[PDB]
Amino acid sequence: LLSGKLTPAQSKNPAKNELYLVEGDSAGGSAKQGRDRKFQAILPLRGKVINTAKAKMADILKNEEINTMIYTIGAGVGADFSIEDANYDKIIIMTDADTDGAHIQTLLLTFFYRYMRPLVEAGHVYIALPPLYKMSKGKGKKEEVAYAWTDGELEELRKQFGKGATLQRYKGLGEMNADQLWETTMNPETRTLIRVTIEDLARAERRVNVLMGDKVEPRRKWIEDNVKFTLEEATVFHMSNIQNMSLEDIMGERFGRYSKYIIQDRALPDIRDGLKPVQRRILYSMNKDSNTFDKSYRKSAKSVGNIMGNFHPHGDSSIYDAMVRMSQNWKNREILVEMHGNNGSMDGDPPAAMRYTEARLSEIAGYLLQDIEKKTVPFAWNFDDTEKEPTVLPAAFPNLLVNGSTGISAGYATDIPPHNLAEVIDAAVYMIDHPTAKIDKLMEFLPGPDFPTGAIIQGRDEIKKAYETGKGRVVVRSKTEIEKLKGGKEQIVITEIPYEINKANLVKKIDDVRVNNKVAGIAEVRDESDRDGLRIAIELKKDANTELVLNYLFKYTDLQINYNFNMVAIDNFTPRQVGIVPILSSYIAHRREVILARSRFDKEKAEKRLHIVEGLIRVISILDEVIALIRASENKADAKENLKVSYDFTEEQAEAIVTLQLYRLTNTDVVVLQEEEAELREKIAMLAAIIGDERTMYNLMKKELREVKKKFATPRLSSLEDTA
Amino acid sequence: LLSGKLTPAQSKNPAKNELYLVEGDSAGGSAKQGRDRKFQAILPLRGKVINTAKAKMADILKNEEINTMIYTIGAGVGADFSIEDANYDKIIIMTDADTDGAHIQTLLLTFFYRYMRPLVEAGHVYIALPPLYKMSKGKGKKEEVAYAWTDGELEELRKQFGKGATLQRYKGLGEMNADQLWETTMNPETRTLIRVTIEDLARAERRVNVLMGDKVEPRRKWIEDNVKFTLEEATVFHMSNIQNMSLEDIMGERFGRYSKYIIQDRALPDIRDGLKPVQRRILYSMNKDSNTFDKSYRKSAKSVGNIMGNFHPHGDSSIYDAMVRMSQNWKNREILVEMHGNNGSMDGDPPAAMRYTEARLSEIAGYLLQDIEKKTVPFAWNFDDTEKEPTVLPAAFPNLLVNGSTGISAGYATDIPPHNLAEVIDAAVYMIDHPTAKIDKLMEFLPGPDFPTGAIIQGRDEIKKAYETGKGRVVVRSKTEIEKLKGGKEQIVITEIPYEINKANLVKKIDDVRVNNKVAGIAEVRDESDRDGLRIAIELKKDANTELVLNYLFKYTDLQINYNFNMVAIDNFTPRQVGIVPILSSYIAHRREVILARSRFDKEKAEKRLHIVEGLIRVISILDEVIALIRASENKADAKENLKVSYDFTEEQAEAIVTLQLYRLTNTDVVVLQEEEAELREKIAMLAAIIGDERTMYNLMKKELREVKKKFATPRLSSLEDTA
DNA sequence: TGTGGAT
DNA sequence: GGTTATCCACA
DNA sequence: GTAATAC
DNA sequence: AACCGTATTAC
Ligand SMILES: Nc1nc(-n2cc(C(=O)O)c(=O)c3cc(F)c(N4CC(O)C4)c(Cl)c32)c(F)cc1F
Ligand SMILES: Nc1nc(-n2cc(C(=O)O)c(=O)c3cc(F)c(N4CC(O)C4)c(Cl)c32)c(F)cc1F
Ligand SMILES: [Cl-]
Ligand SMILES: [Cl-]
Ligand SMILES: [Mg+2]
Ligand SMILES: [Mg+2]
Ligand SMILES: [Mg+2]
Ligand SMILES: [Mg+2]
Ligand SMILES: [Mg+2]
Ligand SMILES: [Mg+2]
Repeated sequence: LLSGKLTPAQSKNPAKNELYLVEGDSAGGSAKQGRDRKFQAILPLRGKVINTAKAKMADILKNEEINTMIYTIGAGVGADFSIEDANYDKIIIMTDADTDGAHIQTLLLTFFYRYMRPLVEAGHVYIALPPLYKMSKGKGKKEEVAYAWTDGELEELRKQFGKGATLQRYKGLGEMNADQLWETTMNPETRTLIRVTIEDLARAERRVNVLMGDKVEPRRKWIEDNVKFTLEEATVFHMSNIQNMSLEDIMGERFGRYSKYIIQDRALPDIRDGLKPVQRRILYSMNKDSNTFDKSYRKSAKSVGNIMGNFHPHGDSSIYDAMVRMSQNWKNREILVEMHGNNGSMDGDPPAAMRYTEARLSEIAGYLLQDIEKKTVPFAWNFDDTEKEPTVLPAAFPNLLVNGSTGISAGYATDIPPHNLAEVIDAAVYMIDHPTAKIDKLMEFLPGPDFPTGAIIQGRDEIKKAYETGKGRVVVRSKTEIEKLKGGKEQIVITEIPYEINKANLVKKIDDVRVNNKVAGIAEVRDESDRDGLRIAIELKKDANTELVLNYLFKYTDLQINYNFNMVAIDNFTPRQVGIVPILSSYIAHRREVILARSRFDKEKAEKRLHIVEGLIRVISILDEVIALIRASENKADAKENLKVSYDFTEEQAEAIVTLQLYRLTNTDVVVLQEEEAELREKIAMLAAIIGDERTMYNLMKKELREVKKKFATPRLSSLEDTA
Repeated sequence: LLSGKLTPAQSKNPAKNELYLVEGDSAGGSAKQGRDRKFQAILPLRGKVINTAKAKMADILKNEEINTMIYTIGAGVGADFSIEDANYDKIIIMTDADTDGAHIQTLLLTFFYRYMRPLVEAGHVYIALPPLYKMSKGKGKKEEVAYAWTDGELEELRKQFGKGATLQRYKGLGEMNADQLWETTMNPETRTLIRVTIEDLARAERRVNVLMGDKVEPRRKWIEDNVKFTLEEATVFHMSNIQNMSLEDIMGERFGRYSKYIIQDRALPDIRDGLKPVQRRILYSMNKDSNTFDKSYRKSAKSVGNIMGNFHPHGDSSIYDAMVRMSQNWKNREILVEMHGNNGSMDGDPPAAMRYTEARLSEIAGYLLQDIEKKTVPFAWNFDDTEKEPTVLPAAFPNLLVNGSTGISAGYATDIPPHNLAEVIDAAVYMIDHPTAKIDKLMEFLPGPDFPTGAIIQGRDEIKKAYETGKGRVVVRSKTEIEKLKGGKEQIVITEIPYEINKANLVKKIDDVRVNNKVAGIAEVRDESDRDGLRIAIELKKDANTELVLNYLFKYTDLQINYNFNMVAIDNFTPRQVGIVPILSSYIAHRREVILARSRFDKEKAEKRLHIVEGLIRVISILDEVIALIRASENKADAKENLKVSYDFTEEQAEAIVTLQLYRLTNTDVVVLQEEEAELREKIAMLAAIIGDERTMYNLMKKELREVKKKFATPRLSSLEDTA
């Protein structure tokens, strides 16, 4: 039931037959359609293959996908592996030419290396190579489709005696027709493979264990030593026919590519705006489409489709789940998306699918995007070079700390808990005035996290350690109170639970305590929560020891947990473990760049208008000459030329004069224009002084942070305690 | 496994407890969140409930949803039904306030009427009424939100505290938050219910059997007698508290609403453009978004999400599957969508989901939309009154016959097979010249269907009957050929199969014939089809009788089938069974309206431009005076007034003069404007003649249809034979 | 075991 | 529309 | 026992 | 991403 289904070849022939291991059932379908059914079999992989270096050998051998591979190859598994029983001469791995494709290659290669080594050794395991590019279009009798695998092969194809043709940049196998798949990647005559060889059993064994073994620290080290976070990779001169590569180099190049991508571009937040790329794209796309807080909700499926088609070439379930999370006020301290409909619950009940719900950006989310239209932040080409997207948002509140981040990458993970907006701003403002400020002083403004689920955080020293180093362990404990009853009876009443805990599962875990009588005293467990309030009632038997029961429950259920800070974020393209000081100084440095770039943008605009207004006032004095000149001129371009040469107007002034509508000649009021010149000069002065003076800039930064605080501040929800 | 999961009430209490039967798991989730958990239980319904009047009893008691309803109510079924054992005092049906909601009510009420009648009889079965409208005035005072169920309650709310207020039109329970659901529809204090009463067991029994029984003809008749296809329905008038209604009237109102909707707005094509609403929306939306044949493909999920958000308030799987079908050249003779990726196959393998594929309109589909921008076709408000959509497309080729339609409605179905485009145009052009043309003569141009799957159609007389009446039965038979082998030995080779037949299932069925040895002689069945062509090989045993085998197979497999024509389409809002004559004359009448409206649009545009050009020629002769005049004027309106009074320009001319940009005075070439005057006058004359003379209009209609034919004609694929 | 973006 | 897998780091 | 738009 | 239900008409 759980594995890809094998489409076998029509005829047995272990001399020639090929098993295609295909990334995904949909591309598996295309391969089924495009293949030569006589000798090529198709086994689709349902996403990420089990890591056979990490998992246990019972567990590996109860994995459906692995079993159906061992069945099909018909040769046992290593120890019992008879290459002379093998049903194929080639096992051909065919994935997307993308980073998750690279990962899948890695995982499969570790299975073959670890349990079918003769197969690898004999050079029977191959890879793929789909094209990255398709060029050209000239109708039916076509003369205008070729394919390319490198930028250099692409440059070659651009030279075609034609003009501009069409270029497709392939994102995956799922954009290719079965004809195209066969021609480019499955036909022995025309495909390009990589034969995987072992050049050195010792260097291979090392490289596979470091990349794919249980131990993080060597993999982290390998990544620090090998991955170039601030440089692109050069990428191979694509050789045709077959081309050998060592298991060593394939594993290193593939896992390097994947690692770098999921570190920088998936699971870890940017230190400045606090966003993962998917979250930033959600916000930018919704904002670009005017799906803001002040306008009506818009069908989720529409938002998600625009996000996917314009910015984020990944599954809609990934996009939609991230958008839903941004709407849930038990996950985010300051929700960034407002969602009508079933956006889930603290019981973890499934949110309605995107066909049902509708959404827009929250008001505070607009503050993440404030001044994105004023060239405040670096943009980059989207995935297919049709549109630009921000690499970071202006971020007028410090979202990294306010909403936190929880992610799992390669060689790194991150847990940054949420914080109270007012308190974070208070620390930031202090640090604007005192750049060398120390943790003890900062903690007067920012004493600890502020979970949206409230509860009690215990461990002042551990907060401090986390704020210093990025790592610490604190206790988070449910808010409880005792309530008397009839019968000489008490009940424990829970009104706030720990962050990230599922209420329904907690209730079940507590009820199992009672059922198994692990501790004595429990009469009944009732969830009495409703739409207005969380309320769990643990009703105790007559003369139960309520302290014994409550302490048992703190210890052995998630009624209390440990929260481990592991504060990692992307800073200068590279993952970095950070305390509060780097977090806040990065934010400040970011706001500095934003305010300066905004001020330049606005000043340029005001100067252009000023120069135009000066030109219009001058035009009055020479109106008859200007009209005559324009009438004499051959066209618009010529008229402007004559204005500059004859009368010393700038380009911008000349463009403005020649595009005036005739009816504007009714107005000869220079006084209103002079008033505007003066207003513009005042503004330019203020903007120039912000650019020319660090302290003027910093004082504007504080004024704006204080405004955000005043508008969005809410009371702290979690209480802080020192020890137990 | 297959049923909605019950969320029970906390405390048993048959006096007060309520079972909510909720349309869909997602709204079931919202109901779970919004309820009062003490007495309200939630049983979600997974879509359409089994029709307990139609289906067997084997099937009814094998149905998971029905069984879990019987279980939960706790009162046996039918014969053994004890109302004093019932676990709820109220069974409350809560659906979307939409047509499929109405259908679900209908199906449930038939179950309770037939197998829990005492429950209905005692007035314990109710229907929750969700609001249609929410009215709001944004952030502020308090947020300010009231609800409405009728247009009259809506009109009231417009006054109330409304003016600069936003109105949400609810499309489903899926757009409501759990607190909104409780306030409006689940709280006993504030909800409005309908108690379902039996006023008359005899009238009820009849009304349930006609609407829900397996006999179509009475239902068809009931629909003809009761449903008003060309009138709106009256508003309910919504009373407070509970309000009783007879099972008779409920069933009639609800099933009438459903019937009309799926007849007019779902399963049946419009006779003019040949489209179902979902298909027309796919085309209009993709065309509006510039997703045409000449431009880059676009991610399917983007198209689909725009279609859903702007036009088609239904599931993405419905939309995407319809788009995919429009792309499959074994379903459509002239594909309307071009789709890259896995768009399925003749084996029925699942198309890739919308996250993988990308799409655009085909070139010929552009001809369905030609001149949509020239006020050629009636538009109507979309589902939420934000955007207009066409009720029918201009349709520059007769798509109803060319691409056909297969559909299943209420009381009616449709099968219209595909046809060859050139042939259909030939018939249409003949009929333009010979309005009273008869079937025998039309069939010289249009001899029969042309399936995109080819094969052999047999039964000339039955084609003629179908072309006369809309109904007939023809044989469709696979194209076959014999091939010799070494061993002397023969094989039957199939290269074309019947329309709508799955190849893989046919192959399997033939192989079962071999295995069961129903006819002597079959050695092996092999599908040897590949990307370049269909080829199924039936290898016979030495000295098998080819003809005996082939005859067995035609008779007892789908290697040959009957195609039953049942040509139903919507004509003047009403379903109608139609032969070729009404189909073609409707088309012609449609193109007449289009060409006339286009000609009026273009003529009006030319006349406006002509008047402007006349004024611009006059301006040039008095340009100095005009510029001086404008300079003497106080403002735009004064300048125009001075132009009218001093020089007799019209309003339109004056507005055009005074909004000229100064650079436009570089071009005062009166001869070029005179040339333009002449060209415009010639065009107006041509356009006027089309409007003033039917034959001029019909000649243009034929010229255009012949151009389409010349561009898009392809040879016949199906062969026709006279005897079956 | 479970967190959250991915296949 | 629920259900069912995997990866990755870190308790 | 399957077709195609719906839940 | 496969797999699994139902309505509706008509063979
Ligand atoms: N849970 C619910 N599902 C459906 N529903 C919708 C489907 C779709 O939109 O494409 C679909 O393909 C589908 C397949 C099914 F097999 C199916 N049934 C299997 C049984 O468990 C349910 C159901 Cl019901 C299905 C619904 F429309 C509403 C629902 F709440
Ligand atoms: N067939 C394939 N599916 C996945 N895949 C994608 C999911 C998603 O996009 O949200 C998902 O939620 C999901 C759940 C699963 F339980 C699941 N497995 C159950 C086993 O049968 C497979 C798989 Cl694998 C899943 C894939 F990414 C690629 C696929 F080909
Ligand atoms: Cl101006
Ligand atoms: Cl003009
Ligand atoms: Mg991919
Ligand atoms: Mg998923
Ligand atoms: Mg604990
Ligand atoms: Mg609905
Ligand atoms: Mg479906
Ligand atoms: Mg037959």
